[PDB]
Amino acid sequence: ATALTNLVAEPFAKLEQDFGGSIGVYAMDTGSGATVSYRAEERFPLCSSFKGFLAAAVLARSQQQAGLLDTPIRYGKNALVPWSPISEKYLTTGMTVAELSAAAVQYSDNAAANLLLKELGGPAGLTAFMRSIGDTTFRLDRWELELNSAIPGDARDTSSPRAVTESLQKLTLGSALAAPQRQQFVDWLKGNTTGNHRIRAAVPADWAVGDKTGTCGVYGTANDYAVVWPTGRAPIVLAVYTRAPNKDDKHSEAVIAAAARLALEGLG
Ligand SMILES: *C(=O)N1C[C@H](NOS(=O)(=O)O)CC[C@H]1C(=O)NNC(=O)[C@@H]1CCCNC1
Repeated sequence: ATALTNLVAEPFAKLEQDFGGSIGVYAMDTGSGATVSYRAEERFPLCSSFKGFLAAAVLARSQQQAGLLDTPIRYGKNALVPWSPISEKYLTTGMTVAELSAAAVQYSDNAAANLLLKELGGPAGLTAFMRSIGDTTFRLDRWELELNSAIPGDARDTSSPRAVTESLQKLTLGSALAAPQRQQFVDWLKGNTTGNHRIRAAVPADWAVGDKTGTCGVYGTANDYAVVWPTGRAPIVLAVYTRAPNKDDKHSEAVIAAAARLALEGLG
């Protein structure tokens, strides 16, 4: 007999009831192949969460272009947009691709993301990268900060929890990247600073987590995806995305953490 997915799903529906919006979740146990899935194929805005995949695309490019990560990007004052706390410190010198990648992932730096997008051929180049690993759902169409509009019914700048989880697994645990690049992606995710109240809040403190968050600031739209390494166990990959119908519907980090907890608890 197969899983009773109605029973797996029920607590997400109650959670999203109180939240006033939609919650989408996919979780993969790479030990058993067990999954938990709730609106897992619906589209949600990526917001800043595309930046993890951007860092992976940079790493892929570095496989073809020796020393790419070492390359300085010396930018002007018009690179600087709000929520760029690292790239704003280094206007007088520039930053390396590696530093920009770390800042995009770990501080969600907007200008760093835009600079790296430019290096990879814009939103379309990142999307092409995702298509190269078999992700047909992911799309990045716009730049920072327009990509955060999160307009209900707009497919631009969205993915699904399932596609995000599958692509994250391929890139962090699978061999989609060479081993050095894969470990670098994992290390960047593990050093994220913005995720303490989201998936990480649902995970025992002695288990390593890498994650990337997103918060569009409108339409109750926010998210997190992660790899979790339980001690002496196969890792778990999961994604939690939210959205809501009114522009002034609040996002909730507590709802993300609660959903993560329901997904992690429900595996296998
Ligand atoms: C990403 O979604 N970002 C970047 C930054 N860090 O948040 S997170 O760590 O990724 O969650 C701040 C949130 C956000 C972002 O760029 N905010 N700005 C905006 O989205 C504009 C203002 C608010 C309305 N949308 C446009």
